[PDB]
This record gives sequence, structure tokens and C-alpha cells, in this order.
Amino acid sequence: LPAHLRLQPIYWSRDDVAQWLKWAENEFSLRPIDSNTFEMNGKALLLLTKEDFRYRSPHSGDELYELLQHILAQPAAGDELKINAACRKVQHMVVKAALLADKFPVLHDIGNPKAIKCVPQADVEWKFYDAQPCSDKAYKIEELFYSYATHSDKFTDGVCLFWNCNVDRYPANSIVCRFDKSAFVNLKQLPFFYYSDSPCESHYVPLKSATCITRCNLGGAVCRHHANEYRLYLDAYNMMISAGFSLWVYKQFDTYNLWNTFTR
Ligand SMILES: Nc1ncnc2c1ncn2[C@@H]1O[C@H](CSCC[C@H](N)C(=O)O)[C@@H](O)[C@H]1O
Ligand SMILES: [Zn+2]
Repeated sequence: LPAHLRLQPIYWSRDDVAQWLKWAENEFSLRPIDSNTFEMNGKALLLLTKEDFRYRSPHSGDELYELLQHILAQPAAGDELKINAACRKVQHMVVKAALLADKFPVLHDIGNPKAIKCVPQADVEWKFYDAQPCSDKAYKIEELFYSYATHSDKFTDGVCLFWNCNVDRYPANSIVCRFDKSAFVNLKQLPFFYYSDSPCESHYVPLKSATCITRCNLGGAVCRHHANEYRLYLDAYNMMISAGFSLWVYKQFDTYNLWNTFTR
């Protein structure tokens, strides 16, 4: 029932595992066990044997192991509303970062039928294209079905955005999100990062992470504000990846360009 427990268990934190024990206690009327009977994250939980479960909880371990196997076999539903919002959070993060890092003068938003910019504050010429534009936004959307075989020498200025616009093959100058390899040969996988240029504020478990690209992490002392925002962003990102989306980017994408935005 708890939101994190709808992620695949490989994404569960140590705290998530504890909430899982409490949920299972109530759902199955099990003997209450101490909250750190399984003091590990989900990745670790998945490495335990059924015998390890029984030793760890003589009264409920076998049940807990079998519950985990059922969760692994029939993954949780997942809420479309929350997953949508998570995907939009990531879209804004990634496209904002790309525009700041590489200063593209034009963005070709291919498969956007509503003519909405995911980074409306960016200094860039935003152009929209779609095979079936919404009739109430078609006046500013180019009606176009993208195929690499037909369009690979077009849209060569700036960057192209294909946010869940599944085409035969993406051009080299692209930012892509795709739901579940030859389509991606011109691109590389985009690893997780968090970038923020919002002001630091100090008033948490300290956040240690090389992927928190903030002014306060230049010296490894992330402020409370960016610690909180990083963890919220990571939760959204996990929701997206656990649901089956994958991110791809032009091969020159470099997070050091983001560190450099801090003058440093
Ligand atoms: N080959 C193609 N060329 C242009 N648009 C395409 C396309 N294949 C699918 N589409 C369009 O891509 C959209 C996918 S759904 C909307 C995706 C949008 N980028 C978003 O993030 O909300 C639809 O509007 C559909 O008409
Ligand atoms: Zn900060």
C-alpha cells in the first residue's frame, strides 16, 4: 500500500523494508517483529535465502519470503497519476540541464501535441512537431511524422527532444525517454544526476552523493534544502525507472558542464 512498496523491491530503501514488515504484519496477522529484524535495503533482501528469512524470523520468515516472491512475480499496479508527475519532474530536470550545459539555440520537440514547453524559462527557440497535433494547438505545431530514414539530415541545429515519442531511430542530437536497442545507436544511456541552481538554505541526515550537482556540493556539504530536493527527485526518478522508462542522451552530454555553471 505505501508508495515506495509499489516500486520493484530492488529500489526499496532500508526504511522501505521496515515499512514492508509492518504492512505484512497487519495484512497477514503475523507476530510483531522488531523493526530491524531485516536491517538492510531491498537489494540486500533479494540476496537472502529462505533459510535466512526463517532464521531471522522463526515465526514469520517463511511467509515473508513467499510474500516477496509473489511481489517479484506480480509487480505492483503503479498509479498513473503519480507516475505521470514523476516523469514530468524528470523531463524538466534533464532538459533544463541539457540546455544549460550545451546552450543549444533551438530545441526541436518531436511528438509534442500540446505545444507545452517542459522548460519554459530557458533561453532557447522552442519548436513543436507531432504527427497528430491537438486541434487546439495545431496552429503552432508542425504536423510531421518523424522517421530517421526521411528526416536524418533535418533538425541538425540545436537539440531534439523525443519524450516518449517512439521513432525508428533517434538522431545524434537528441534527448530521449522511452518506455519498455538499434533505435539508440546514435546515443548513450543517461545516468542519474540531480542539478539545481536554486539558492541554498540551511534550515537532516547529511547527503553524501557525487551526483548531487549543487553549489553546496562543490565542497561536499549539501545544504538541507538541496538534500531534501535531491531525495524527492530521486524518489520521482525511481518511480519512473521502476515503471519501465529509460533515458538516453546525445553522446557529448557532460555533467562537468553543469558543475561549471557555478563559476567553479
Ligand atoms: N513518428 C512520430 N513523429 C511525430 N510524432 C509522433 C511519432 N510517433 C508518435 N508521435 C506522437 O508522439 C506523441 C506521444 S504521447 C505525447 C508525448 C509527449 N512528448 C509528452 O511528453 O507528453 C503523440 O502525440 C503522437 O502523436
Ligand atoms: Zn544547497
